[PDB]
Amino acid sequence: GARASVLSGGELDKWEKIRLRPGGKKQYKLKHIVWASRELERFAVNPGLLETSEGCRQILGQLQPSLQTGSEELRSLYNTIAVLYCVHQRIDVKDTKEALDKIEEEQNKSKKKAQ
Amino acid sequence: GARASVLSGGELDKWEKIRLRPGGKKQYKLKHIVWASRELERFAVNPGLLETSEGCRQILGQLQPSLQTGSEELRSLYNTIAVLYCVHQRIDVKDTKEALDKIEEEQNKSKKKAQ
Amino acid sequence: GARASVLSGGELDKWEKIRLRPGGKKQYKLKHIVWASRELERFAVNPGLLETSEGCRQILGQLQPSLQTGSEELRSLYNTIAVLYCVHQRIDVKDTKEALDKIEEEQNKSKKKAQ
Amino acid sequence: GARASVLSGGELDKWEKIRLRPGGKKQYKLKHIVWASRELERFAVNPGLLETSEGCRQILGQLQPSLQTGSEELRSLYNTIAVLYCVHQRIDVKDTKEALDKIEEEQNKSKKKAQ
Amino acid sequence: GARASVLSGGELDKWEKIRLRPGGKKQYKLKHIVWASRELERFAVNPGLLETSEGCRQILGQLQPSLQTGSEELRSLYNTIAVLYCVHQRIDVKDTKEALDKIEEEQNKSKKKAQ
Amino acid sequence: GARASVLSGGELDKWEKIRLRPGGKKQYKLKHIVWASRELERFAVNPGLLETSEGCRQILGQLQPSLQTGSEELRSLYNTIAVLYCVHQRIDVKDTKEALDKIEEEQNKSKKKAQ
Ligand SMILES: *C(=O)CCCCCCCCCCCCC
Ligand SMILES: *C(=O)CCCCCCCCCCCCC
Ligand SMILES: *C(=O)CCCCCCCCCCCCC
Ligand SMILES: *C(=O)CCCCCCCCCCCCC
Ligand SMILES: *C(=O)CCCCCCCCCCCCC
Ligand SMILES: *C(=O)CCCCCCCCCCCCC
Repeated sequence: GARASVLSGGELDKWEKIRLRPGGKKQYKLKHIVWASRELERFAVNPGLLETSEGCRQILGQLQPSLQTGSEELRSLYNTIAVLYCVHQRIDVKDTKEALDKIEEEQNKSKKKAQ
Repeated sequence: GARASVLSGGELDKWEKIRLRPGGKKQYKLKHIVWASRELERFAVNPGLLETSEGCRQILGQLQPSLQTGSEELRSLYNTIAVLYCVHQRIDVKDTKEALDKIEEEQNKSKKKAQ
Repeated sequence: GARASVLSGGELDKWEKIRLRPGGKKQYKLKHIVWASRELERFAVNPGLLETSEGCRQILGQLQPSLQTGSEELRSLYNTIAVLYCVHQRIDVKDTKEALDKIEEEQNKSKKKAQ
Repeated sequence: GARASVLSGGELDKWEKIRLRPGGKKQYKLKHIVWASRELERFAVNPGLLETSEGCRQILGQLQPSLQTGSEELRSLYNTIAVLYCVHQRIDVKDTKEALDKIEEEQNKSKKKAQ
Repeated sequence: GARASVLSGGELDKWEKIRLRPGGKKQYKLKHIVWASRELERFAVNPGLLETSEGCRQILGQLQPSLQTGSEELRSLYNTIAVLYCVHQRIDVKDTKEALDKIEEEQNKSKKKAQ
Repeated sequence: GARASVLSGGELDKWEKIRLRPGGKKQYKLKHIVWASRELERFAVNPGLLETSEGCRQILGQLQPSLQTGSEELRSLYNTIAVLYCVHQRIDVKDTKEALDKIEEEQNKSKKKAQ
């Protein structure tokens, strides 16, 4: 229906604060958390993966390489899955952009220890 | 009232499975998650700490040393906070006892790197 | 209600004899044994600890360091728990003051064998 | 009449648990605590000695050597005084037999330091 | 009821001036001095300790280490007890934040002469 | 009118206890705290100085040297300002005389480090 699950009380507060973009006027809302869950199940991917910091990582991994080959439907996903994942880990970005940079750098560190 | 928050969908499934004791017949229920939250706020500790793997650790830290000096009210807490914490981390114990051993050993490892 | 439990027949006799203070005119009474039990349960500490020489020691241990930081509510406790403990051990002080000195010295002896 | 005195709240719980024998179906009850007190006063020995871990030791000392020369009336005493004494000291035997072994061994240790 | 006691005439003037926060619009009022006194007595700590520069120090000492383990109820306390203490000592901060820094540095100085 | 200000709740208790003289039967009362405040303002000195341990010192400093050249009106002042000051500092004298000795000795110590 429209209840909490993916994000807890504390996460919800920050979530509503985070904005979809750095230079916008539309904060994040449950509409985005559910909008992704629906598109997820469509790709044979349960929405529960978003409720777990581990499940999200698995999703971003498939969408990562499918960022250029993927379509708009995939783009939006990476946006939500990003801001959400950051919440489950620790990163408390203000927008969806900052979340992309953080996750982008974290991957660059592993490159040195996984080349 | 009586909804989800501390434990997500996936965590809820396992939670209901976990038993309060190894040799008992009373599985875990929301009644225990809320019963603790109430006692928490009483000690100037918000119940939200339980909804976060980080908050729980902070609680178990105070109850740890207060296991002998503390009263029954504290004992029950360590029981719930344990099974719950294990869920947020990764440990999927079957009872409350196993959760105590796991958390007990994890602390023994740090002793070698923090003596 | 108002029966015996913490102190036996023999202990009761001495208890009623012991005075709350060295220079006073108000001997000890069950009112003080129960008055403490109530404040104990409030701190998550069962009143039964007073019925056992072992339980008392555990209480005085927490109130010991909380003698300066603690409030008046704690002071009164240390007073009763003292006269009572002395009864369960062996010390048969006449007032609450003497009980403080006895327990104070006993701790000084361990300091030499636990520094 | 039929109230508490010799055994406190905590001791009462364990007392009712302890059985008169290892292979029996008759747990301990106040009937046994009073039954002994009556026989005690008969031997010029106050029943209060049972309410004190010190008094009990004095009793078991006289009945110890009078275990063979004594009659059945003495046997029953050593049985109750045993389970009771163990409670006041620390030993939490399950039956009256275990209590005899514990007290029997404790005496063997002194033999090495008192021969 | 609602009279003066903790803060004198001169202290009252400055108190009303001091703000709860550096970037806010809600100055300090008796409501905060009493709000703390109530929470104090709850922790077995008399409210009079706030009326004395010595009593405050004793309070901040317990709340100091309980800043992370403590709950929101404790946070607010450290806020009021801070601005108040500064008044009794000499520090005339403008907000509650400045008071935290002053007391924080003062403790750093002792570290060099108490390590 | 006739309320508290210079002395807090705790100070008031001790104040009422302190006596104007060592061998008298007239304890201290608000009448003396106000009686001085009135004479203070007369000398271009605000009564608030008495509500502050710092203000008092400034007063005793002027009356100190004016103890012989001053009149009876000044004598009474030094008496009240003394017992009061001792309260704000720490000294808990029983009479006004003891307060004079304490403050007299404290000044003798500085003489060695300020000759
Ligand atoms: C929002 O309310 C979340 C619930 C998701 C819809 C559940 C639909 C009801 C479940 C039982 C229907 C299955 C029919 C056999
Ligand atoms: C269970 O339903 C969880 C909700 C917790 C109780 C909230 C009570 C309602 C909130 C507003 C009342 C405050 C009055 C100004
Ligand atoms: C004094 O008489 C000591 C007894 C303590 C009060 C016990 C109250 C009665 C116990 C049963 C009531 C519980 C209701 C289900
Ligand atoms: C059980 O109720 C324990 C009480 C023991 C019996 C006491 C009998 C009453 C005491 C006063 C009677 C003495 C006659 C002068
Ligand atoms: C505000 O007016 C501060 C006063 C605090 C309340 C005091 C209540 C009255 C004191 C006597 C009542 C005790 C009943 C025996
Ligand atoms: C005792 O009640 C202390 C109060 C001191 C007297 C104050 C007098 C009232 C203040 C306003 C009057 C000024 C006239 C413009």
